[PDB]
Amino acid sequence: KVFGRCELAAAMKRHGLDNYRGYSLGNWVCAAKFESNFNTQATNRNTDGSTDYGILQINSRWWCNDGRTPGSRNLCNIPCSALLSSDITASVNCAKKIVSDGNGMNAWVAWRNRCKGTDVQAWIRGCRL
Ligand SMILES: [Cl-]
Ligand SMILES: [Cl-]
Ligand SMILES: [Cl-]
Ligand code: NA
Repeated sequence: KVFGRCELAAAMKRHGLDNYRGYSLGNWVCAAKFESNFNTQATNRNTDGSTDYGILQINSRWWCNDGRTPGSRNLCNIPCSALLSSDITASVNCAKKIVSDGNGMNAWVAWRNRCKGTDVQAWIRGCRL
């Protein structure tokens, strides 16, 4: 599923991401835009052989099991395919674990390089929340 901007903002707010660990909603929408272009089915392979999955591009090196990343962890206790669903619940619940691990949203390279320090509230402007 490719979400609209405000559709995704509303879904993330319903799932408790607004101000989660101090990150306002616009941060999460900005991160999803640049990680996946709002596409739940996005996948991208990393140099080390791991793969990033879904709207927030969560990495099989640490967070999910895809059966093909030897020596990796599965800290969210889910198959990586669950992160491609049109229902964002699994991605949001796993993202909550990632952001709480000590590095905040710096875990998402696109957030650090394209959202951090910008006017992220612009990403939720006009949306009915
Ligand atoms: Cl915001
Ligand atoms: Cl594996
Ligand atoms: Cl933080
Ligand atoms: Na894994």
